[PDB]
Amino acid sequence: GYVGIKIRLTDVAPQAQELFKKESLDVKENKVYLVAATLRPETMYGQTCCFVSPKIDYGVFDAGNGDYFITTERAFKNMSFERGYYKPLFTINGKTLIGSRIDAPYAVNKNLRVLPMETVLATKGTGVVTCVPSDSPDDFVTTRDLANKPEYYGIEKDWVQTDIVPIVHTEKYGDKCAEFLVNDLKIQSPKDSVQLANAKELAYKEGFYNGTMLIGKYKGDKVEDAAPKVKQDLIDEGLAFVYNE
Repeated sequence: GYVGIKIRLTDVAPQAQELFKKESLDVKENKVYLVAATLRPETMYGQTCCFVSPKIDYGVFDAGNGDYFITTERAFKNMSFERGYYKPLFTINGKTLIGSRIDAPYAVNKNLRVLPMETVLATKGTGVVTCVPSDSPDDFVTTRDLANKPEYYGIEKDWVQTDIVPIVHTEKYGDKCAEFLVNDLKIQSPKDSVQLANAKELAYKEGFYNGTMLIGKYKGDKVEDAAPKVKQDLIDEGLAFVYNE
């Protein structure tokens, strides 16, 4: 299914502090992670934030050994099966997390934050979405929408990094395939679901089968060869795990 990426919450947004303190959860001693599903572990170098949804109430679940996972009930269920209902420690709306600072595995970009995405599926994945605007058309379009409507989304405009670091070279779409595809397909909105599904498949196929890594341990290797190795490295290093639905 997916790789679940453990994105560490390092500094919680002010609006969330009372909550975390009320529940005796300290993000500096305890390891509290947002668990974001991805199909493309090799793109984790290019994370520029992570996305949660204000439309979702997340559970905070005790995963064991000092680790806590922030995700939907449904996804936590699926992780544990690998009870029928798992009670969280507490629940938290995505809006409450916005602006929190995070450490995302392998990301070269610094000072990452939790940002909103209005199209994140609750019924698919974990409710938390990795953000790699160089290579994910959805991510590129949401990033552009955030920068254009910061008041709507409840963010600082300068939280959106619009200066993208290339991580995969393709001959067909350049070094930032998502930018190329979104401009060339004239995709206007995060809500353009069918168009974005098409762009995503194009990006994934060209990137995976014809891409070359520009960064990390496997720099210069084909994505096709690198990606399972990046996956295994993340898993061995405790930064990720496999998530099936």
